[PDB]
Amino acid sequence: PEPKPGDLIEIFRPFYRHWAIYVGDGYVVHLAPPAIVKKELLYDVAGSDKYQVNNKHDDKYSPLPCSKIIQRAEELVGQEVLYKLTSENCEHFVNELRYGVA
Repeated sequence: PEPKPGDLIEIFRPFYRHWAIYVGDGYVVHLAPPAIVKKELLYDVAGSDKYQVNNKHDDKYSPLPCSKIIQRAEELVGQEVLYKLTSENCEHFVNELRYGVA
């Protein structure tokens, strides 16, 4: 089914996981290569790969208000991130947006 705005998206690319954050209307915000923060269609980001909503830490952490998640995510679009791209970094990025820093 369709993700809700603010949902973390776990993308099962062959031999590595990619993370994105759903921001609504078919769009995810995520770290990609030219690292740049991008707003793209989930359809394009997923591609032919399997993916799932994984609001992993909702059991133990409060997600931020969803309006804050989307606002913040979309604020960063266009910005380079000084750290490189691994699943852990992409995951920490989408986690920072959903839950805050901590």
